[PDB]
Amino acid sequence: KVFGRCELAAAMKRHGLDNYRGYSLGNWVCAAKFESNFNTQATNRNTDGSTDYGILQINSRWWCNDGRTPGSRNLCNIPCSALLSSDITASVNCAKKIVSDGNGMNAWVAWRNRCKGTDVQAWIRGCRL
Repeated sequence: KVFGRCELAAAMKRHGLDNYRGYSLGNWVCAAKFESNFNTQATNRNTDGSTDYGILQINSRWWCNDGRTPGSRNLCNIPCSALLSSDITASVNCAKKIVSDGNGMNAWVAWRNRCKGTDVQAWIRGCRL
């Protein structure tokens, strides 16, 4: 599923991602925009043979099981395919763990490079939330 911007905002907020670990909703929406273009089915292979999945491009190196990342972990205890669903619950729950790992949203390189230090509230402006 490809979310609309405000649609994704509302879903993230309902799942309690807004202000989670101090990161306002626009941070999460902006991360999703640049990681996936709001597309839950997004997948991308990394150099190391791991793959990133879903609206927040969660990496199989550490966080989910895809059956083909030898030596990886599965810290969210989920198949990576759960992260591609139209329902973002699994992605949100796993993102909460990732953002709590110590480096905050710097875990998402696209957040650091495209969202951090910008007017991230722009990503939720206009939305009725």
